[PDB]
Amino acid sequence: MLADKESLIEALKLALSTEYNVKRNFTQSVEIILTFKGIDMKKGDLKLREIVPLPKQPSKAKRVLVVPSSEQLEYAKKASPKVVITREELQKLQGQKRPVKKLARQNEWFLINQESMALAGRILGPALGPRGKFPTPLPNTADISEYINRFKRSVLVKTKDQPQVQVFIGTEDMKPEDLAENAIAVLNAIENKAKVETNLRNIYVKTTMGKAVKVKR
RNA sequence: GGGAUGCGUAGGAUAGGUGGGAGCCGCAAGGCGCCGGUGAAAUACCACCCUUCCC
Ligand SMILES: [Mg+2]
Ligand SMILES: [Mg+2]
Ligand SMILES: [Mg+2]
Repeated sequence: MLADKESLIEALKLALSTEYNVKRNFTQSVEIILTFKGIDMKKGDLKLREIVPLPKQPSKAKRVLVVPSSEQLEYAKKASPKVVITREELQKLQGQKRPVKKLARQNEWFLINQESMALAGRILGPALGPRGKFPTPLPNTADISEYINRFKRSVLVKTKDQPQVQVFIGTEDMKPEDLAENAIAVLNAIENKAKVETNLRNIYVKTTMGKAVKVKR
């Protein structure tokens, strides 16, 4: 454990209080920020890249891009993803730097049918890689609706070259208990992949534009 | 810790990074951002992690 429901709820409730969080012209998001000490990057001490489905659904859906198959096309549309790219539309993207880079930047997940895995990696890959993103395969079944929905509420817990973990934990209109639970999920995904309880320095939580609040331990 | 600092090319520009982000400051006017665009990467705003210097 890196934290506990109670200390997290304590911090989160404080991060959402008008004291630490002024009101804005949009529903802000809540973030979890974990920093680490004495961690050796080149040794895989804190190498992360975990897909984490949030237990308590936020009022803001994560942007998902989906490249289905004729069969899945309609089911994909149902899940109402950020954008649906048919296999034909994908081919036409080859060579188009701008549209591809846009797609890579304004989308969090890229779900590709196994038949377009190669196509997607060549056309979207070079744009996803540097952005810390990547494509993930869709199941071969026809109704993908649920899979997409799952990613519409999944966050990426990854590290690149800094001893820290920054993740979207939900929106500010949620109950501290719920945010605390998603925080747990993110936390559990870190522990699961690496024992860094001793390297942990601090854990902050905050709204998109509110003051950071350290979690007590 | 507080104040500074970071100059290939392209990008109205000295882009150290990353997460949040569709808004931010302002009575307003207006500025800034998104958008559009360039790029390997995007920039307001909120934060966290760095380089170098000062205290
Ligand atoms: Mg440069
Ligand atoms: Mg970003
Ligand atoms: Mg910056």
